[PDB]
Amino acid sequence: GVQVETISPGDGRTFPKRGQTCVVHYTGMLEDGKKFDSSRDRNKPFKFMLGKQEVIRGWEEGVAQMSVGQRAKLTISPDYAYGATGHPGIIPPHATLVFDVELLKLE
Ligand SMILES: CCC(C)(C)C(=O)C(=O)N1CCC[C@H]1C(=O)OCCCc1cccnc1
Repeated sequence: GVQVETISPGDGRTFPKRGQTCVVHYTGMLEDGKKFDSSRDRNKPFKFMLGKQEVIRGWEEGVAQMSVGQRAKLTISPDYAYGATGHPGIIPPHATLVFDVELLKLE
């Protein structure tokens, strides 16, 4: 599954809905702390639409639990991420992923 652990609270009332665009900042890490990517290093938020099937399943499920303004750590099991394939060259097979995600805005 995905485990959502809060870093900073959101407004507690504006949660993303299917068809909305979530504007997030993120840093993705492996369980040992190794960063594999971060939009914070590019200083440009990442956008995805909820329910469109264009991000990994632990994101659709985890970010839907977040209210605008919230910063949380999402621990995602491999079956909710890249499974046995992994992402060629970046994520190994069977990897648990840890994302530090801040939900900035809904568009
Ligand atoms: C390593 C690939 C990259 C940079 C997009 C990433 O880190 C990533 O996946 N990321 C980084 C932010 C969002 C997340 C994502 O969109 O998951 C997509 C993976 C599922 C998928 C969909 C279509 C084709 N291949 C894979």
